[PDB]
Amino acid sequence: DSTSDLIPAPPLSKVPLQQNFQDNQFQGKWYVVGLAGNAILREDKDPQKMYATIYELKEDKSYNVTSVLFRKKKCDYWIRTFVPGSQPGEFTLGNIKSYPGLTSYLVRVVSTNYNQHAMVFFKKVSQNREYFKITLYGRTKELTSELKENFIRFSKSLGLPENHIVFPVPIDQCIDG
Ligand SMILES: C[C@@H](CC(=O)N[C@H]1CCCCN(O)C1=O)OC(=O)[C@H](CCCCN(O)C(=O)/C=C\CCCCCCCC(=O)O)NC(=O)[C@@H]1COC(c2ccccc2O)=N1
Ligand SMILES: [Fe+3]
Repeated sequence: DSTSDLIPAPPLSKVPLQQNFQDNQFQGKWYVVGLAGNAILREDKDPQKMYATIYELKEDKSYNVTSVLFRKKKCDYWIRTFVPGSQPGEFTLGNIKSYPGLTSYLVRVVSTNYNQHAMVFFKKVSQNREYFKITLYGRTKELTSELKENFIRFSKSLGLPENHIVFPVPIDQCIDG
């Protein structure tokens, strides 16, 4: 039992796709330099720590996806599989049945130069609620003012206000591996 109110997912027509997506070049570690979405909330009192997401291409060309976060003095690892979708740069979630209440999952790479930065859009339906987020990925933990403002502009263009747009604080634990 619950009640909740969410900013609606934008139509997919407002979400560009990186042209000529190169899956081999997108591999490796990305830091989450910026975070936005309808279930993302700024918390000034206990700000979000930076985490990292590693993309490894398997032999079948799906990604093994591992996220690592520092929490409760430990490194927590989350693993999922991204299965190539309708066009290059889009993915759906492998083994969706193993996740209760999850009926829909989409990933679209919005833009990337592969060696410094990226913006990725995620949309899912979980317990019948439609969630979305955008990640600003960094090859390093810091990015230019220009790339952060572009990320803000894009997030706002999808209906998100500033208090749904977070810039996680760089840390050293867990994510420098
Ligand atoms: C626990 C707690 C705090 C936490 O540490 N969350 C992290 C875990 C580490 C990966 C980053 N991330 O998105 C988190 O949620 O999170 C939660 O209880 C719930 C419910 C949890 C349900 C399952 N879930 O949301 C997952 O994300 C499951 C596995 C994550 C690995 C997949 C690859 C991640 C790539 C995307 C990325 O780079 O961020 N999820 C969330 O709060 C966040 C906020 O919005 C979303 C979300 C929204 C739309 C689409 C995808 C989403 O993950 N998840
Ligand atoms: Fe999540």
